[PDB]
Amino acid sequence: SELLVNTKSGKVMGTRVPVLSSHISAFLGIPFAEPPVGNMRFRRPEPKKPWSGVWNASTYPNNCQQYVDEQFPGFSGSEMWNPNREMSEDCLYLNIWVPSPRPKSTTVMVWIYGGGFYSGSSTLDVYNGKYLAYTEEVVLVSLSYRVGAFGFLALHGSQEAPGNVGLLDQRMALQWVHDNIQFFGGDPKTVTIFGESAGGASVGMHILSPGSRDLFRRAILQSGSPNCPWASVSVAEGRRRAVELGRNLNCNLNSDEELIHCLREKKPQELIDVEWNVLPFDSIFRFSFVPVIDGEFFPTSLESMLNSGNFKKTQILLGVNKDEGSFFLLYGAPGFSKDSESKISREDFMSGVKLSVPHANDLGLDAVTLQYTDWMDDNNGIKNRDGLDDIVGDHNVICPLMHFVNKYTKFGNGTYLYFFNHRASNLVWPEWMGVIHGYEIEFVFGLPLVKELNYTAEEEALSRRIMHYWATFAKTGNPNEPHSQESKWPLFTTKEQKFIDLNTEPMKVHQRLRVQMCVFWNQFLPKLLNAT
Amino acid sequence: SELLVNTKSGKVMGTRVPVLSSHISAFLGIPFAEPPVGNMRFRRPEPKKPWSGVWNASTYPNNCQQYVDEQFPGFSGSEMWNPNREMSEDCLYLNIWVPSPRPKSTTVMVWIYGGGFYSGSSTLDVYNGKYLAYTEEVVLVSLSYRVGAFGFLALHGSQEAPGNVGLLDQRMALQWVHDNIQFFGGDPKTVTIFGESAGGASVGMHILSPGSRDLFRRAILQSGSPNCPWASVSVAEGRRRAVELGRNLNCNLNSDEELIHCLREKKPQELIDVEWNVLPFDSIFRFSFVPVIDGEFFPTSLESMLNSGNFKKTQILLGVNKDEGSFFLLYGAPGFSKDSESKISREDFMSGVKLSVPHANDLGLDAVTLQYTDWMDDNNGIKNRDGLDDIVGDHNVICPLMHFVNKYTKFGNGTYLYFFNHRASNLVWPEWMGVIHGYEIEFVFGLPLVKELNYTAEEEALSRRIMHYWATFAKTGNPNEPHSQESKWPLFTTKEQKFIDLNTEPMKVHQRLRVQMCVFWNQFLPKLLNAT
Ligand SMILES: *[C@@H]1O[C@H](CO)[C@@H](O[C@@H]2O[C@H](CO)[C@@H](O[C@@H]3O[C@H](CO)[C@@H](O)[C@H](O[C@H]4O[C@H](CO)[C@@H](O)[C@H](O)[C@@H]4O[C@H]4O[C@H](CO)[C@@H](O)[C@H](O)[C@@H]4O)[C@@H]3O)[C@H](O)[C@H]2NC(C)=O)[C@H](O)[C@H]1NC(C)=O
Ligand SMILES: *[C@@H]1O[C@H](CO)[C@@H](O[C@@H]2O[C@H](CO)[C@@H](O[C@@H]3O[C@H](CO)[C@@H](O)[C@H](O[C@H]4O[C@H](CO)[C@@H](O)[C@H](O)[C@@H]4O[C@H]4O[C@H](CO)[C@@H](O)[C@H](O)[C@@H]4O)[C@@H]3O)[C@H](O)[C@H]2NC(C)=O)[C@H](O)[C@H]1NC(C)=O
Ligand SMILES: *[C@@H]1O[C@H](CO[C@@H]2O[C@@H](C)[C@@H](O)[C@@H](O)[C@@H]2O)[C@@H](O)[C@H](O)[C@H]1NC(C)=O
Ligand SMILES: *[C@@H]1O[C@H](CO[C@@H]2O[C@@H](C)[C@@H](O)[C@@H](O)[C@@H]2O)[C@@H](O)[C@H](O)[C@H]1NC(C)=O
Ligand SMILES: CN(C)c1ccc2nc3ccc(N(C)C)cc3[s+]c2c1
Ligand SMILES: CN(C)c1ccc2nc3ccc(N(C)C)cc3[s+]c2c1
Ligand SMILES: *[C@@H]1O[C@H](CO)[C@@H](O)[C@H](O)[C@H]1NC(C)=O
Ligand SMILES: *[C@@H]1O[C@H](CO)[C@@H](O)[C@H](O)[C@H]1NC(C)=O
Repeated sequence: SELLVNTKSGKVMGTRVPVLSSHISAFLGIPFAEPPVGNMRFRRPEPKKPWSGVWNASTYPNNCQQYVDEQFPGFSGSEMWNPNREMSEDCLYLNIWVPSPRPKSTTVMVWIYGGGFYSGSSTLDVYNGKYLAYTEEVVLVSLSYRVGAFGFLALHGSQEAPGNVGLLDQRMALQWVHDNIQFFGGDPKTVTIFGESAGGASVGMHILSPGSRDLFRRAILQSGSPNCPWASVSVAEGRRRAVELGRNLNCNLNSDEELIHCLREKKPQELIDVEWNVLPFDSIFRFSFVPVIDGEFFPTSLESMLNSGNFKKTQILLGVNKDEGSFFLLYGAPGFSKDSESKISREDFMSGVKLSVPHANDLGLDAVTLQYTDWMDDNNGIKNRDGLDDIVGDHNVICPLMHFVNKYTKFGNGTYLYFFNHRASNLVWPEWMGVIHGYEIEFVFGLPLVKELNYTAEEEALSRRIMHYWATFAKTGNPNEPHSQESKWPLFTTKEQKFIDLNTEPMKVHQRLRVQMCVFWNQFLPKLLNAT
Repeated sequence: SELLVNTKSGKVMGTRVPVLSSHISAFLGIPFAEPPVGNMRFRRPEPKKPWSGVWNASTYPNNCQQYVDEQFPGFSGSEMWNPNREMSEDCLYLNIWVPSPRPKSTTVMVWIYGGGFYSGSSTLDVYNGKYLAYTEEVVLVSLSYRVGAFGFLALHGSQEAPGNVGLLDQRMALQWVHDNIQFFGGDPKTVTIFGESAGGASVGMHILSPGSRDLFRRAILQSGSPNCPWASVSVAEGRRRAVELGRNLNCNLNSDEELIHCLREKKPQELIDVEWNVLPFDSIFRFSFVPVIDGEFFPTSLESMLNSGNFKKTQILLGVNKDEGSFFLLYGAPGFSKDSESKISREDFMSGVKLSVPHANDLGLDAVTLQYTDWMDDNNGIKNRDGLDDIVGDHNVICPLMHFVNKYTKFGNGTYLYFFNHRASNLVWPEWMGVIHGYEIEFVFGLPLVKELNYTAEEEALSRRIMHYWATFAKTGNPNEPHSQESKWPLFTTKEQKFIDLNTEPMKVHQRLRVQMCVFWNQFLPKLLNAT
């Protein structure tokens, strides 16, 4: 039977699922680790103990414990990112979508979800890998990993809560794929990791981390890169926050053993209820428990690794969206609302700048303000609104990724860069939010192919282009098909720095994605803050 | 006889001069002070001792001792600014152009020449006041004043070389006008001072200085304002340079008396030969001996006076040219030449920035560079060239004048602002130099009316518009004639900040002349350098 597969861990039984009036195999909720429960909370994951008999892999697994957004109850734009399954600490599972008939040795793609390291699920509608598996004839894997304190509490020097264990979850899932995907028709030699937001940052972190480098061939990073300021913290910072969490729960702080014991006795929701209280600044686009720069997962600082060329050298494909900042301004910045144009006053602009750049001294704030203010028309609410959007997106996503790109490309074996700037015809969010952080994903997973979802024909076409790029790149290291009459997506070179717009218009090629602003964020401002 | 005039100092005999095939009276080389010679070098000027008999005022007076530009021997563009008469320490004279027949009580305009406080002459072709006197029916006066060490050596606390004596020359000439111009048909109640470059800065300095305020009604400032960074120095800086001059001439430095005695024994040319050696920085658009902020001529710092409203409250008319920087880059900055396009490399750009902003620390240089570099195309020589031009003009002229304007306008009785951006059809300088510092003057003095000088008809018309503006403003406080079908040159208000282009195209009105760049120069950069 096509739905029965013997892996080194035991037999698994999947399910036949429909897709675009055809069918493929699906194996949902396969365990790649022991459940990290009780005295294993905060610890590194252990490999799943093999099982006899058949694992029922016909339903999605539980989602990991996490914050649940209830800002807009019942609003699809908001709810589409929340857990659709029940939450559990027992959550280290992966899902596999296999074509039918089963292939022998084909290209593998492994999805790492986003959610700012505090949230995320392998099981969301928007990450249903059947469309991609079916259309591009690839084995699509989506892994899971612990988020929040559960995955990233970091008391360095201790083995009970070392930090980064969420990233170790990810790696173990990749180990399992390396070891077992051949039984699903996957080719372990040709595995591509891809992710968005924290998943994109995670992808870049597996490129950097020596322990992870050998378990994949290529990488795709979507609106995330390992050097993003929200994506990691020093071990001293991990320590401060870990203790501050403990302090918020009236824990005994006299030692690491006593603090961890206290944090382990708690019900998960008691940790989630105060998670956000530990941030050291009044900020946006910052999350409480993120990867620590521990000297283990990362031999040295991210920046020195990028300079030295200390990272996996292969092909990468990556890019960003037109309006990466808007989501975070809506939630955290005064002046912004879901149901208004959100024209921003003088006062709310200054507030939003402080919030966007929490380490910036008075002078740093003047510098940002000077960069993003139209002085001809400096009290226009639309320009103020759009300026903050750009500030947040440039600082947190675009300019960090552009630094990564310029650094990686000096040593890598091929880079392809995109700017996704199509606003979906069916987008539930207001127009001022633009091309939103996260909303390229639905195109990458083929949702525009499903006709009851209400996308345009031009949008179906765009999704097909994108899926084919992604797949063809996973397979060959180049998103272009050798013959196509369609114009070539050019390589990104240090010298010419070419990228493409991804939208419904015929492909236009550009150069130097946001150089001026990114010179400010990457070179000038840091140096400004260092001199003060 | 129309050419004989009794003044409180004695009778003077002028000359009938031709002008646009008509004639008017001219009184050239009238003394307003004692010759500041011998033991009076560096001292405040004394009033001219009255004389019996007739003063022959039929020829131009000597020019004051000064540096002579010989960068381009015989080049009219260069030579037009050098002394056309013999140089002498005996140089405190003024010239008067009177209409014919003599008026009874008409509007007076008093020209204060530029030259960076190190040079200048009342007697240059380009400042021939006959065209203006004749066309607008005004009494036109041009004064003179000591430049260089001779006029601005500043050993504060001593009375032999107090500093600012050049400005006292200017004031005494204005005293003389106040006292005696009625005899020439001038109205002392309606005297307008106007000047360019250091003359414009001088005009603004007489607005600020209590001792000068009562001697004029209105003011025009052309490409100069009192707060320009090149226009003044602290008393400690005046002292350092004075001593450094002395040191360059092997003078005894044991005291002020001994140093001054040494400097007084020298032939003037020995002081001029080393004048430039005393600048404390490798710089451009900086001059050795300029007005000191002495607490006497200026009761307090320029900035606090502007804030408090401590200045004469009246009408002002002022503005700047499109390309104020080019002249100085040609002379001082590597890469720039008279006979090339002067496309500027990476290296020469960085050099020019250092030269343009001599007090700027490393970070200050990055900040300027970030502001003026097109990062899309950052190795284009034309953009590099044009960027430096803008840097120099914005920093030294436009942005200082815009600060003055915004500050003055809060307390003043009417401001009118212009941007002169017409390049003369007959300009001898190369095209890359643009609309050059100083080249609006010929329009203000009516040279486009003289047909053998080779200006266009459109240029004659522009000169007539400008002369009429200048005169009509001198007369009424408003450059607009009440009835004219021609569009009104609007008032500059704090709120709307309107100005006009001055060129051959039909008048267009604009707002906020270079806000963005001037926010950088006036607010951000200073604050940056203060925090470091
Ligand atoms: C593709 O396009 C189509 C057509 O353009 C989209 O159709 C939209 O879908 C909505 C429903 O999703 C539909 O409008 C509904 O009509 C029903 C009957 O006429 C209404 O009963 C219903 O209202 C309920 O939901 C609202 C909350 O969202 C409430 O405001 C309202 O009070 C109703 O809520 C009730 O719910 C509880 C529990 O069931 C009940 O006990 C109470 O009575 C309570 O009041 C909807 O208005 C329209 O046809 C379309 N509307 C819009 C705005 O587009 C289709 O959805 C698209 N496909 C996709 C996938 O998006
Ligand atoms: C208005 O427009 C008109 C017409 O368009 C302008 O006319 C220009 O004027 C110049 C002269 O100014 C004239 O060209 C001259 O022609 C003479 C005879 O043909 C030449 O002898 C003369 O050359 C001398 O000057 C040059 C230096 O500038 C030298 O390169 C050259 O070697 C000559 O120099 C000599 O000088 C010494 C001393 O006298 C002598 O002993 C030596 O022999 C020595 O060699 C000129 O070329 C042209 O008609 C026009 N040229 C240009 C470039 O425009 C008119 O000038 C305009 N009016 C105004 C006010 O600008
Ligand atoms: C495999 O499981 C299918 C659905 O499983 C459902 O969820 C799991 C967690 C259990 O609670 C189960 O009882 C639920 O039905 C079944 O429909 C299917 O019959 C199962 N097949 C086999 C061979 O075990
Ligand atoms: C007035 O002066 C005219 C020109 O003066 C000339 O320059 C002065 C400095 C003397 O050097 C003089 O000798 C020169 O001629 C004379 O042409 C004119 O005749 C003089 N007129 C009177 C009435 O004195
Ligand atoms: C409860 N608190 C303090 C916070 C603070 C910041 C936040 N930022 C977000 C950013 C994006 C997002 N998406 C669903 C895209 C959801 C959230 S939820 C959220 C909740
Ligand atoms: C001899 N040295 C050291 C210098 C230094 C700087 C200078 N700057 C100028 C600027 C403008 C100008 N004009 C005639 C407009 C002439 C000069 S001359 C000059 C001479
Ligand atoms: C990638 O590597 C191969 C050989 O290792 C080389 O020949 C090829 O040109 C490289 N391509 C790029 C874009 O670096
Ligand atoms: C100038 O002052 C007069 C009275 O002193 C006043 O009425 C007039 O409106 C003022 N104009 C401006 C532009 O300030």
